[PDB]
Amino acid sequence: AILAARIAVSNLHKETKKVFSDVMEDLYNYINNGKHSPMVAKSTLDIVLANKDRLNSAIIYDRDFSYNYFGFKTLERSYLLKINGKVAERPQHMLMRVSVGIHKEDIDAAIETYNLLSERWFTHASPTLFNAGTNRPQLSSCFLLSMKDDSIEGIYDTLKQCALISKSAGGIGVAVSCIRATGSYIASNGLVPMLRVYNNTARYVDKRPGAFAIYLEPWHLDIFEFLDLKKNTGKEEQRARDLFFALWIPDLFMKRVETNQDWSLMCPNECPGLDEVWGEEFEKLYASYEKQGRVRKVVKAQQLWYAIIESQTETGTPYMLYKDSCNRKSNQQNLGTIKCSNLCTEIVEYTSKDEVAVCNLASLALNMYVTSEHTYDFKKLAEVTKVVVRNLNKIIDINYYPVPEACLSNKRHRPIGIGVQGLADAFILMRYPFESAEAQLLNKQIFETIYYGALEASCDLAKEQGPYETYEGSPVSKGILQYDMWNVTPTDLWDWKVLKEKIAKYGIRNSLLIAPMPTASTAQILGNNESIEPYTSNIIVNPHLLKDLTERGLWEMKNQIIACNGSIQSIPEIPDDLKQLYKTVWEISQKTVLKMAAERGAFIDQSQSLNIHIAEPNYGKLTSMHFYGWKQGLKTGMYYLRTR
Ligand SMILES: C[C@H](c1cccc2c1CCC2)[C@H](NS(=O)(=O)c1ccc(Cl)cc1C(N)=O)c1n[nH]c(=O)o1
Ligand SMILES: Cc1cn([C@H]2C[C@H](O)[C@@H](COP(=O)(O)OP(=O)(O)OP(=O)(O)O)O2)c(=O)[nH]c1=O
Ligand SMILES: [Mg+2]
Repeated sequence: AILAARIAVSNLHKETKKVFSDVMEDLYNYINNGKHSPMVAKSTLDIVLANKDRLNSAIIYDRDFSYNYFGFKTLERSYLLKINGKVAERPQHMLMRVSVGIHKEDIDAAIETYNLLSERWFTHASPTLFNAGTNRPQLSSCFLLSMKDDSIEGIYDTLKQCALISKSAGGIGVAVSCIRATGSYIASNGLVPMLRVYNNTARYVDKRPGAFAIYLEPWHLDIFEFLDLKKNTGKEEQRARDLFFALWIPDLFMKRVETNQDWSLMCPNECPGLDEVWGEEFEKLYASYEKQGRVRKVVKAQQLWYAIIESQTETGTPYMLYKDSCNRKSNQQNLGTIKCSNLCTEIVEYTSKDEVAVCNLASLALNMYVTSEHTYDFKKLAEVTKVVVRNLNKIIDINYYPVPEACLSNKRHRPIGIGVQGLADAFILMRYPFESAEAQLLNKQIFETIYYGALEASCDLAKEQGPYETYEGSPVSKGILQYDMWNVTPTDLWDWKVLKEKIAKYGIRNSLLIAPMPTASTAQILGNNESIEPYTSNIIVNPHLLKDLTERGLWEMKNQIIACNGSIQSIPEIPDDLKQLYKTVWEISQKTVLKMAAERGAFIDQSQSLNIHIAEPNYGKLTSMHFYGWKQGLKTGMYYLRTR
């Protein structure tokens, strides 16, 4: 497979022009019909030709050879622009296009970005990679919204918003608690038939079928029916299988589950405003409605708990979000109550009828900052973060917004989401088992570093461009950073005092900064394990384990690993230090996974797309897992449940 990739990359170089500007000209002048349909933007081309000598000479075509086989084949499929079904763009062409698309006339910045991207220190999000240096550059990854109104008018205005966004390659998170339930007066069919409309809309507007995550609060009267919608067994009229499901969960629910108290299901039209308040304020409003008997049904909290867990055991959903933790520990709390997260559970941004929140995303490749000394290069990590911040910050200003509420929101608050990939690789390269105390300090210190670098850059930008419009009155404005909100003290690695002085002086440019996304595609391209996830299995054979065994002349063996679905724990010849290092996710404590998410979480001002891998799950296991996560203060307690 090593040789296979070289052949493939070579073949592509043979079948492509070498000069970057020639490929940019071909792409612009592209003609179908016989209509001039440019595959790149006029502005970008005008700039590329104006700086063609420096831009064409900046590019290092040997870097195309760094891509592994499957990563390279992913690129050809989706990321390299095609003329007439044939690839015109080399990967380096695409990165420079991306680089110039973001940085425009600033050639020094564009080449700085080019070099960082082609050496794979970090990557931008797929939509950026697709559309940067193009007409209608939709570079932002996903979106969040609230139902406009509890009316056919608002419901259908929101459906159109979703259709327009989904057509322009956006994933969606949708808050739907404010919509009235089944059997309810109109001066109502309720939620399930409304969601069927959204479901068919996702199918209709792709090619990848539209990706809509539906967020419901567990007090909603339709909650039990919500939980059935993803089940592969039922009547077509009672189901919606192309949608994705999330619960937006108050502390009060979990408290009453824990104490085996009653739980009241309410109609939002009768019991308004529950999604516009959080914590104590919610608990007062909710209690007060119970005491007014504005309550459509009463169940044991534990009966709803069981149905939540039944649902997850069957489908792996719903996603578990902790509303109160999300709102309490958000720099956006000055804007009002946050009603949902997004498609991937990592983004925690404010929505209103006027505002559709946007996810501007990138990921740092944590593998790259380990030295041959087996030391982590935190300084370099922070330097690259600063660049990504400047890049994402520019993306807000150049992005083509599919609805104007997305534009108003992103410009008002300027949130970004910087993530990571290769966490499990960085541990392996430092010789630290994922669960080890050593991995645990490094986990902490990586995200401390990321958050520090991010803030510094965002502060530098605020010095230059002034603070974001809603900055005054946010927790950061009063000297409160994310770790403060968790009552955590950082390690001695970075000087926060110095940073907090700069922030107090100048402000910051971005309301939020950090959000570890799934990195499902880009991780594969770059040859790293996905996001913050443990090593999923040891089989191609894993390149670090392969290398380690080869070096010890312990490389039959590919076949025994296949025999055990990727474990090397049974195999007797492999020494115990390597076994610890290459435990698969199924041999790794999820309690420790959750603890590590919480520990990082103190330096994550958004949230994390945290999957949970339980091999043989049952009711108690999932109950323990959820309550542990919730009690740790996690914003996202679970993205997908994954099982063996
Ligand atoms: C469900 C349970 C669990 C998860 C999260 C929090 C808590 C628990 C039990 C107490 C609190 C979880 N059990 S488990 O998932 O079945 C499991 C146990 C040990 C190992 Cl090595 C692997 C696995 C696995 N991935 O499949 C767990 N992680 N750590 C632990 O002690 O139990
Ligand atoms: C008209 C109609 C509304 N609905 C739902 C959508 C909304 O959740 C809710 C309200 O729809 P509306 O369009 O607001 O109906 P309305 O204006 O008559 O009601 P009110 O004066 O009480 O506001 O009812 C249906 O499910 N089926 C229907 O045929
Ligand atoms: Mg109405």
